[PDB]
Amino acid sequence: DAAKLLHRERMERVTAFLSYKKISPELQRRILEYFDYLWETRRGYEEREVLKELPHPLRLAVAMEIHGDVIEKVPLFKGAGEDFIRDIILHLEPVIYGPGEYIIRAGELGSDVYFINRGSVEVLSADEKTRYAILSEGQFFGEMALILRAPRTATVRARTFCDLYRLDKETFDRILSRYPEAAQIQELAVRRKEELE
Amino acid sequence: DAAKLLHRERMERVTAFLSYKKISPELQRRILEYFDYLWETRRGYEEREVLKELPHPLRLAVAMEIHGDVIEKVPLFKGAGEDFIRDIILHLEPVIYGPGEYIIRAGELGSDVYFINRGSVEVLSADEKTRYAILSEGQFFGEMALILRAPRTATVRARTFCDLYRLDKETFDRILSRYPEAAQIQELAVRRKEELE
Amino acid sequence: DAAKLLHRERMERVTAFLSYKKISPELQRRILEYFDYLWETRRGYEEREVLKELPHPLRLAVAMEIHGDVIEKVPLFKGAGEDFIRDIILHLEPVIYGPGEYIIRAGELGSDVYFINRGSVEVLSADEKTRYAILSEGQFFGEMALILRAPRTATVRARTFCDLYRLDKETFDRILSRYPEAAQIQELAVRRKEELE
Amino acid sequence: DAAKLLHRERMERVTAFLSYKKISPELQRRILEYFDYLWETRRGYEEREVLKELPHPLRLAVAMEIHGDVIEKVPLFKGAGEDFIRDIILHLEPVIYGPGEYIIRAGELGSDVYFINRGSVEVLSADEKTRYAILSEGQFFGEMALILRAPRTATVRARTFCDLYRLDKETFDRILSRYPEAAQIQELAVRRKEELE
Ligand SMILES: Nc1ncnc2c1ncn2[C@@H]1O[C@@H]2COP(=O)(O)O[C@H]2[C@H]1O
Ligand SMILES: Nc1ncnc2c1ncn2[C@@H]1O[C@@H]2COP(=O)(O)O[C@H]2[C@H]1O
Ligand SMILES: Nc1ncnc2c1ncn2[C@@H]1O[C@@H]2COP(=O)(O)O[C@H]2[C@H]1O
Ligand SMILES: Nc1ncnc2c1ncn2[C@@H]1O[C@@H]2COP(=O)(O)O[C@H]2[C@H]1O
Repeated sequence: DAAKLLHRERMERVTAFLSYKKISPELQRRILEYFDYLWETRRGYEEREVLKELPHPLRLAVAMEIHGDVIEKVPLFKGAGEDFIRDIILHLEPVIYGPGEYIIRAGELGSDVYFINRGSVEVLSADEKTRYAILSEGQFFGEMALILRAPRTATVRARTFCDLYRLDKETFDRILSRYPEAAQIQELAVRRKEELE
Repeated sequence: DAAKLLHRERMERVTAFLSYKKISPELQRRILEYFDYLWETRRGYEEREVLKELPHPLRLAVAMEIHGDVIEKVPLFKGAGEDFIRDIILHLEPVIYGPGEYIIRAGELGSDVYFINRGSVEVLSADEKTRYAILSEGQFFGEMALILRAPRTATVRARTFCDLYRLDKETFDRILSRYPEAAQIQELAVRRKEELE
Repeated sequence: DAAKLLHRERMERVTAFLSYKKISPELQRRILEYFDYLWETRRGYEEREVLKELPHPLRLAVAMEIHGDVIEKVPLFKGAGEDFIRDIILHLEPVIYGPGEYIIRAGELGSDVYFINRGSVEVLSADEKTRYAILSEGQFFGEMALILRAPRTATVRARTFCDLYRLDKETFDRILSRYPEAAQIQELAVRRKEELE
Repeated sequence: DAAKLLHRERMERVTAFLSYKKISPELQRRILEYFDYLWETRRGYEEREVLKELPHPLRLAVAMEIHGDVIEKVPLFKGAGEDFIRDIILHLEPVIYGPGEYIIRAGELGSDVYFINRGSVEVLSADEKTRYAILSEGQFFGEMALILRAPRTATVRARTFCDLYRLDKETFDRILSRYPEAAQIQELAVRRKEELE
């Protein structure tokens, strides 16, 4: 288990540096709990570095197996066929957020869409006084900024540690075009736009 | 033979990770047979990394010797002279496909052209019910999308393990311009377009 | 303290090379004093490399703590709120200059703005006969080239070793737009433009 | 002298690979003599890697000292002042050619200009039947393609091992603009254009 050692090693570097920079213990704690969640959910492997010298059609086969969980637990990504999956599975970037961390701020102009695989997030207004929803596994958000061609309509914060998949606006728009049910999503963006005014 | 050890080492990393990600044995097997074909055809060397700090005119001399096999076994790349070779030999990127793997899908908009050095590939239709050809060493494909200014006219799958050379659309168009026999290829793209309708 | 060893190691490489290239002792001395200031002010850590695999919202939290000193000692960056900080704190690049080194030359077309955290700099004319100011901790310069849409109005040299933060023109213009007090700065650029003619 | 060992090490990798790829002994020999010239002229240091983490104004001071030889031995780069040097010294990229190697081919569209620091080169016509000149230390070539806004007017081959400095077209055009004597060069491009027809 030099992995576990390497893991605890490749964080004391950060830890030593941050101790030297005299950061607060609250922040320091957030760093540690991240690295713990990082270890327990990924076991020291780095999907990028380990799969880099793989040919594209193998990178594609691995992705459909190891990142299939997202695709099976999104209840409108069935009847979609393996062609739709094919164009999307390599453009799902896994990102990790911690509890309290902002993923989207309302007014922003991003168009990236996030698919939740683990954890739960808050959908809030600008003043953060209103909680429009709680989204979790098999759900997604950040889809409205493109369908409605509008800025981000709401703020999204993490409640827990979240395993998310980020989809770039470019891949997103290409999907809607080439794969119209792109309208059950649009029929979801609307009902959210409705319950927002 | 730390090379052979390094080789078997720089794959157990992938193997351990994929075992942990709980991939299927069929996929796992495809990974292993790739790395075996990779070892036997390349012996652990990485042409990119080993030749990187070489000056351009040496990179050019090595390429004509070690990637000459392609150029000698393509029976319309003779009478082409060493000037035509010169502008093409560094833009032939070696890629590896496995049996069953799609290289080109019909309808796609790529313009990259592939030259076969080893193995054999299938030329299929969209429904894959029709097999227009079997191409192997000294043959090439993906040339029609540019000459005809059309999308990919057919699907190309590997039958075996294939050593291919990818040529970018940019280098391809520049070649046709500056080196017209660019027409025996065009007279090949036509006869294929004919036997396709 | 292999750090201190590594540090003294990762400079003898430069030192050996420069000794071999037969550089002057004055220059050689400037190299050594830089590496000393580099060690004493940073203790061998490399903020880029150590924080690279951190998620964005953590990179953001660390930055506000460890690069907060700049933001607290700039007496017009209060009442600015944590939203203004948020969009700026990751676009402050720390750079080091040595005594005598030119940071800005008049006539140049850069728009980057520099915020001083440590040390002192000279504001000079083209002929360098005139010293318009001495700027130090909590002050900044290079702001006039954008507000006035003019080339650099003056030459800026370091008097001492300076810890500066560079802000790109792109982030700078975005700040002025979205955060108008952008006018107490403009009311500072003017009074400098006045006392310059 | 692990340097000399590292040097002989970081070439047997190339040597082993090329032996395995079954290259010709003539080519193999050209590789060895390059690496020898590389060792004797650079002693295993890599100016890029060794100076990378240096601040710009130090990279600038070192360059004027270690790459000053070029600037002092070009007899029309005096009376040029340290401002002209300043904008050029970091845009001189050192490249190495071997005897027989083409640096420029006539008809080509490059605009890069080469300054000779060591060795000698041939200026030839397309048919290579004519030798317009022999250029060596303190001389330069490739300047006519930009001044005359024409393609390369002649072929340039190395006679010996040459230490050259490459200047990009972008830096070149900027120099001519901001530093007109840009005309003693133009008065050199003309006399060459004359003695060429
Ligand atoms: N009523 C709602 N219920 C659930 N999610 C919502 C609601 N309103 C907005 N959102 C999500 O909040 C997101 C903020 O960014 P977008 O506008 O790109 O996309 C928005 C939706 O994904
Ligand atoms: N009848 C055919 N015989 C052989 N190869 C073919 C035939 N039809 C199409 N192809 C190849 O299939 C390729 C699919 O992509 P392209 O259109 O770029 O180029 C096409 C040809 O190279
Ligand atoms: N009178 C002055 N007092 C202080 N700083 C000055 C004065 N004049 C010019 N400067 C600084 O010199 C800088 C040179 O570059 P800029 O024009 O971008 O911005 C200018 C100001 O920051
Ligand atoms: N008569 C000549 N004497 C010396 N150098 C020459 C002569 N003719 C051409 N050259 C060099 O050959 C070069 C080929 O490329 P360029 O046109 O950019 O610039 C040209 C000159 O530098």
